[PDB]
Amino acid sequence: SEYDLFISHASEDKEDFVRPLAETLQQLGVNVWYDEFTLKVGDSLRQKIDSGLRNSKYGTVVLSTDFIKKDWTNYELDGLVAREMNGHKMILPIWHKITKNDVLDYSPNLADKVALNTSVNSIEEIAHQLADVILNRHH
Amino acid sequence: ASEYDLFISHASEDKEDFVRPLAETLQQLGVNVWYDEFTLKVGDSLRQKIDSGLRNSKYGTVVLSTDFIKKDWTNYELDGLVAREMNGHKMILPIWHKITKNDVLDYSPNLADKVALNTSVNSIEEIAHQLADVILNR
Repeated sequence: SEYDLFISHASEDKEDFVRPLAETLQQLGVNVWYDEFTLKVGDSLRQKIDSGLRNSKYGTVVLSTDFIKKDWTNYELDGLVAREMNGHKMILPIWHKITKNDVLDYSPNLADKVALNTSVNSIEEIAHQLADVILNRHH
Repeated sequence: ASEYDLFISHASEDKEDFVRPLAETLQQLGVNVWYDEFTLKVGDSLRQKIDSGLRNSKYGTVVLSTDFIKKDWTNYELDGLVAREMNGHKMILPIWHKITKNDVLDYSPNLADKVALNTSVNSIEEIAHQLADVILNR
């Protein structure tokens, strides 16, 4: 209903990364659900994102190589990661297990976006960042 | 003190995806590079592979992916292997490929604040220029 955040991801990053992150976010009083937003190989990413944005104040995608390869049909994936509906907005994409070269091939525009990187940032740091935004902290 | 300029240790999953194009680029920049025999399969000995590569290669490097660290279950002290020195050869510039900060923190915490390359922030050509600068004293 009044969910704070949803996490779009690929099936491969669900238990490896998304679940601990969702639990860590729950520890900071952040309502987050992800089970229904796993991206299957034949699923439509746009449909999933708009559905989640209807019921969630904020959104984010876990960008891994699997993610961009799964939905082969997506040309303009760069626009999706900042999609906004009602007073809900998609924020802070998470570059998870992806290469700069891969991003350059599929969506070059994605390179110049505000994002988080799990190679340089831990789950706790990433959760604190998302919690800073969602909880209107230092503002 | 060897014939080959560089060898690349990697996991089986990054061989054709990453190590192959990177080695191809390195050869385009005049660096004798071989990686084909240094794939780390499950149950393999990382130390044995690294020492073997250092026998015939001036320099070495490891492609750190989550897969790579998962391979060697017997590897407790992985921090030392990525700077191992044998004869007059040294292991240089680890390449963080498809890894998490948490994953690295779990297996070898000392590596987290060590000089490395990141395939998420740097392209293959970008990474090869750094590698070739060091190996060829440019």
